[PDB]
Amino acid sequence: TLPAFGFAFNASAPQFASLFTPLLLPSVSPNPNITVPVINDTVSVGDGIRILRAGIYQISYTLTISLDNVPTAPEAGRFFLSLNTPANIIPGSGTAVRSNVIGTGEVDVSSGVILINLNPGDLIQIVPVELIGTVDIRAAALTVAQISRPHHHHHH
Amino acid sequence: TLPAFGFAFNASAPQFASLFTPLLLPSVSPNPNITVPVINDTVSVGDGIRILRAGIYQISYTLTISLDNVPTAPEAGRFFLSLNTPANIIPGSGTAVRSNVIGTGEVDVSSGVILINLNPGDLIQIVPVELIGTVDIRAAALTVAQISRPHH
Amino acid sequence: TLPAFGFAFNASAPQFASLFTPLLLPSVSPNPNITVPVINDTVSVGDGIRILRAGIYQISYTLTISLDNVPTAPEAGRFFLSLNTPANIIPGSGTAVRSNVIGTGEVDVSSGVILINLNPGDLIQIVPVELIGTVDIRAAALTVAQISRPHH
Ligand SMILES: [Au+]
Ligand SMILES: [Au+]
Ligand SMILES: [Au+]
Ligand SMILES: [Au+]
Ligand SMILES: [Au+]
Ligand SMILES: [Au+]
Ligand SMILES: [Au+]
Ligand SMILES: [Au+]
Ligand SMILES: [Au+]
Ligand SMILES: [Au+]
Ligand SMILES: [Au+]
Ligand SMILES: [Au+]
Ligand SMILES: [Au+]
Ligand SMILES: [Ca+2]
Ligand SMILES: [Mg+2]
Ligand SMILES: [Mg+2]
Repeated sequence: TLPAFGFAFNASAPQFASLFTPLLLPSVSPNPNITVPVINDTVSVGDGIRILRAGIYQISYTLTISLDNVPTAPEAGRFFLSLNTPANIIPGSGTAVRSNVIGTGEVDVSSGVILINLNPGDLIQIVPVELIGTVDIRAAALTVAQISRPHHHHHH
Repeated sequence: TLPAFGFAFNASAPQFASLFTPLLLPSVSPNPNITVPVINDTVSVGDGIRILRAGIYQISYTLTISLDNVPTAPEAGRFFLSLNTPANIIPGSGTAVRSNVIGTGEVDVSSGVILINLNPGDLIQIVPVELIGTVDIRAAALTVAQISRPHH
Repeated sequence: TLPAFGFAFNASAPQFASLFTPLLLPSVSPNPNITVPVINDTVSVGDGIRILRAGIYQISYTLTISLDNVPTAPEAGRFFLSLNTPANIIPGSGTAVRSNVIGTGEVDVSSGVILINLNPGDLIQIVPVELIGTVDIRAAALTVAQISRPHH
């Protein structure tokens, strides 16, 4: 039997960040040649990944932000991964972008890899928790993969 | 059997970086609702993770640093994962913050994922290897997960 | 019997970035104490990892760039993972360094972790897609690890 996993991403539909509003992740099919859903025993709900199987899971994400200091400066954001509800942020999952010294252009940020116990129905999402100016998100991607079955629970 | 793994983090207790001093990682329970230790056949020793089972592992870490160019400027830090001793740095595990490159404010960094053979008693730690100014670490997290039993 | 994996890296030989030129990754043994190739059912070809076994994989990379030397005023570099051909860039695999100051030392970037269905003969490489000024790459590492046998 296969590990549970999913990969949901945006590489085509820019979005403006909004405080505690999960980022839109409309695609699950990253292979440009053999284009198939990279999903097993998870569900992509358009703005995140829902867990169906209890277990220990690695979760992580990336964003691309277009920085131009327009219409206002500076343009800055802080993002986390959330469990179930947007304010329910997960430690270790911070990313941050600021236009103050980098200047202009697309900037890419990547979270670390968090290991966390998840249960059926758990919803993982990327949420902005602080914003200054208009944050133009040109790409985002959420990665969920099952490291192991529960290590203290028979079914959990 | 169950893959060996550990997640050791600090989200509660800011620390100043000191050269070749492992970062403090007091917590192992990241889920804010069902709070349980994310530890199987590893030990969280308080400033890193000790390997109890030989195998291939994926190792990675994160840091949050507060840059403000006070009391000295610029503020800069370079960090790497260490094996057993702080001088024994692991390739591909490097992170950096430089206030003259990225500007002041809170910055998050993340290492790549390192695939490495590890043996019982191996201690994985996050160490600063270069510090300019007083480097204020607001958060840190270390990730260790077995991907395979020893291939050879 | 064991998951397919490869770790190919450069900790030793600096290279200049060129547009759509895969980075050189000459080493497969990261453990400084017990130096063994971290390779199982993949091939390190010198500038990437070739897949031999169909499956779902996690792929990611890291680079270190030196802003020392490089007198050029603005320096910027954007990189992706490519599938088979350098122009065939994989979504979610972006990295970027953009500095308006030099002499600031080394800075590290890390991609996210992409989950992707790969087939035998597939070649994963790190490619520069945008370069402003001269980009001195002082280190690079590519991580390939199988997550699952094919699911459909
Ligand atoms: Au499983
Ligand atoms: Au987009
Ligand atoms: Au939906
Ligand atoms: Au559990
Ligand atoms: Au437990
Ligand atoms: Au195992
Ligand atoms: Au930077
Ligand atoms: Au902290
Ligand atoms: Au081995
Ligand atoms: Au190098
Ligand atoms: Au200048
Ligand atoms: Au500096
Ligand atoms: Au497939
Ligand atoms: Ca990363
Ligand atoms: Mg703008
Ligand atoms: Mg300060």
